[PDB]
Amino acid sequence: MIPTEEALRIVFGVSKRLPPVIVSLYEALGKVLAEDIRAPDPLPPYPASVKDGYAVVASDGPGEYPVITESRAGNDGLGVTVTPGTVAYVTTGGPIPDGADAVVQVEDTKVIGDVSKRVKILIQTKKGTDIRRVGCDIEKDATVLTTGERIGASEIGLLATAGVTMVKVYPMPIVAILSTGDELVEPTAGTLGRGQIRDSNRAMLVAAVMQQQCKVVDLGIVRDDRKELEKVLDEAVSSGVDIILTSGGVSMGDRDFVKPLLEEKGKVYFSKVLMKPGKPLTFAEIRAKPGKTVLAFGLPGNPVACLVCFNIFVVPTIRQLAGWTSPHPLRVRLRLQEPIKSDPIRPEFHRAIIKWKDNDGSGTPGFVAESTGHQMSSRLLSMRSANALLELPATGNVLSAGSSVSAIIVSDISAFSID
Amino acid sequence: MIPTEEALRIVFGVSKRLPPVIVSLYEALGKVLAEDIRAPDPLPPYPASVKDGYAVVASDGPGEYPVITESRAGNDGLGVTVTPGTVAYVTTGGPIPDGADAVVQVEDTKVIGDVSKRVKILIQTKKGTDIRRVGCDIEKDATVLTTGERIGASEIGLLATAGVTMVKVYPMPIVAILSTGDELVEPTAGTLGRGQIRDSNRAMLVAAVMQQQCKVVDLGIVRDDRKELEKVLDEAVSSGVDIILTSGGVSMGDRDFVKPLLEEKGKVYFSKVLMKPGKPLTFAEIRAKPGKTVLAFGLPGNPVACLVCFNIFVVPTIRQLAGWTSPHPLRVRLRLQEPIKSDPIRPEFHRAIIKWKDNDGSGTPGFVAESTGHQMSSRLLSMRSANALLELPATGNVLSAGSSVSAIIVSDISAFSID
Ligand SMILES: Nc1ncnc2c1ncn2[C@@H]1O[C@H](COP(=O)(O)O)[C@@H](O)[C@H]1O
Ligand SMILES: Nc1ncnc2c1ncn2[C@@H]1O[C@H](COP(=O)(O)O)[C@@H](O)[C@H]1O
Ligand SMILES: [Cl-]
Ligand SMILES: [Cl-]
Ligand SMILES: [Mg+2]
Ligand SMILES: [Mg+2]
Repeated sequence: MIPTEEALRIVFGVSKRLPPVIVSLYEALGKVLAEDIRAPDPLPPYPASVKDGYAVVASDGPGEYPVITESRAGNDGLGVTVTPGTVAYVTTGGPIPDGADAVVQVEDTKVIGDVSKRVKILIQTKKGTDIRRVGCDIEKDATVLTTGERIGASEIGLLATAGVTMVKVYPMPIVAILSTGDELVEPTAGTLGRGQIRDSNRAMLVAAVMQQQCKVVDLGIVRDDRKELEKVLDEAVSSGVDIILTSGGVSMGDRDFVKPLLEEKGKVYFSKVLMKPGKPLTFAEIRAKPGKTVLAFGLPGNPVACLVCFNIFVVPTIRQLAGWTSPHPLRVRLRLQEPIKSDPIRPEFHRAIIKWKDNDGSGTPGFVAESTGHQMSSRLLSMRSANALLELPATGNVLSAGSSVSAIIVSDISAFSID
Repeated sequence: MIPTEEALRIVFGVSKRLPPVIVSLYEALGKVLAEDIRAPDPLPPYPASVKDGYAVVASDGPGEYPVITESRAGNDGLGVTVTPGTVAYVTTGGPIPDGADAVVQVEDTKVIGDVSKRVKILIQTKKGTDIRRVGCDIEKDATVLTTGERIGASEIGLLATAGVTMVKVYPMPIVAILSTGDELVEPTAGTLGRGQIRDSNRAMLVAAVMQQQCKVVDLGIVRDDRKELEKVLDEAVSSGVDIILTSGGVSMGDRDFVKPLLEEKGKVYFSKVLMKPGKPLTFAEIRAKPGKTVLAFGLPGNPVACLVCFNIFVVPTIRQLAGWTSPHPLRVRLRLQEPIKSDPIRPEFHRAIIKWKDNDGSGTPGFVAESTGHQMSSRLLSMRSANALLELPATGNVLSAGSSVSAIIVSDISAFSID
């Protein structure tokens, strides 16, 4: 039995980033860049107006002038030179005609006459005012995005600015998922027979892998039969998947075949971890027959321990495979809203609902946590709405309300319900 | 011109939750529940062993006993009664045979004899030990999920436990997106002609709407022509979409038709907001010809102001339409890593890269922020990697390094890179 910190280190040491692929612009969203992106031209590529108004010769100053051209886009004002004593109408983003060196916004002007157009400039402007010089936002050949950067909406915007519609990125791993047990029935079952339960772990894990943006290979329910589980694992290993997730069949039962089958097919690095909830967790590396590596997690059958192990061990593995330079989850410090008894031997991953408060109890703003209640590993209601795992050390003492603890954030911090 | 707080309030007051729909189990992920979910049977539905070991009569105590049955699943041990002086083998999750009232884990036992099986119980156990009574995790008819609850992986697990494979939920709004401008070209363009730029806002907004899990209707580039924009808007309004996003054509230019076209098709609630970056932002409610409501955001053309307006005003609108009871973004308090000059008139949404530190500068853990640099509205590089918008009030003073500010978190807090 090893501590969770050592188990993570082993997983990180074994897990390798996947080979990069070439995807389309919208397929690149969520993925980590596998190449630098340089701007092929400047932004703006032409001197552009910041305002709707008039392009002027700044040294002319206030006065009445003829409007010699209008410039909004493309070739507007091409070949026209704004000389001292003249102006040109411009819209925001419009190219500045040759000779003009500043822009006066329309609110600082007044149109004069009926009908040949004439305008009164009402202020004294300075050279360069309200003009974006060539490349002031992005210089030609500047690096706008770099390898290792995760692509979000503004990064998609930067790729489109630079005219990149096919992107080199690290792909997401493909994950196979199966459940084990003679007691299981499909979640479509109505009336349950004696000694039956609905398979809940498979759909839970399929959903958790979908939240990580990975393709899922659903291998269904496998019975407690060594030859049948071996066949499904052999098929999963040769199918092309990167990660295999099983649940159940890893405790001390006489028909728990996951651990010995993974020892036979590949290298098992550990099978037991010092933690609450649970204990059994097999991690193995299998080489598929040529040729590639497949990572296997023999997750515990108890629903809570199954999901807690996914959150702590599988999520950073998916991220590492997908090329994330920072795969660790966000850890914050927070205050307890109620007392919690820690375990004397096992450090706990206590499920909690956390929120940011203007006063965390100590007079200053901060995160606070409420327990989800009874933490029994068979009680999936303890995972309901839980957005964090409080890391409670094995002191055996009662941590009182108001004391501070470390907490792992497990669900999108930007989707957090406010206080 | 109105403050951002009033503009949000108007948007919230106009925005209505969409009619609920019935979806499949995996389509329900990410969606808000539109009905309560009750367990049709208890969990476990039979008295279940917590351990791999032996089901005993607790009052027998340590001694040697015959193993009268084996119970792992279904009908194992049906009709067998464990009487005082006998035991039954059990695996974790196995049904407890009639008559047994406790379980002794296999580590507290020893198999005796060769071959009729016999086992030595090594401890004195207490009635009920290591048995999950019927319904101890979930009681029959208990409410496991309620209306207004967002479905994550554990909620999918709870639906599968309860045998629910078709779920009533609030759907995501469908969003139409278009760009405006005679200066625009597609992001596939190579060499740009004079007075041209690649359309970056459309792909940026498509990606931002994909991050919010909404279907996108891409309406392309529309030119600065009143009749053409009217036709595209009329087609978008009658297409069945819930939200229309345009960008550009909302400043003071003589060919900026978005605002007057939205005034003509529906009700414009506001067109100008006191904020940095930007100023123009049109919000309108259109009634489609029978019949349903369509919300329109005339977003600014400047890339930064376009995305900032999406993050602050469009994201909570999508969430409200999708039935979120808490659509507001997460706001935290944090310390500045460097000095920042606030504006004298406009409150700023200053882009920043934030992270949680063990020491935020004041000796206690907390969030800290670095500016993304120059905040010019034309500079999309100021949005690069920005996971927060610092809310800097309009005091005109220099906020020094180490001072505290409010910050809006705009990208998945659980995807935050650690310090
Ligand atoms: N789709 C777009 N992508 C990039 N820049 C844009 C887009 N639409 C408008 N702009 C720019 O944003 C500024 C304001 O646009 P407008 O309100 O149409 O004058 C101008 O500098 C435009 O060139
Ligand atoms: N797919 C599953 N869904 C729900 N419960 C499970 C699943 N697989 C195993 N279990 C339960 O988890 C516990 C441990 O499983 P095992 O390691 O196979 O003994 C038992 O109580 C099982 O009935
Ligand atoms: Cl436990
Ligand atoms: Cl601005
Ligand atoms: Mg089992
Ligand atoms: Mg325009």
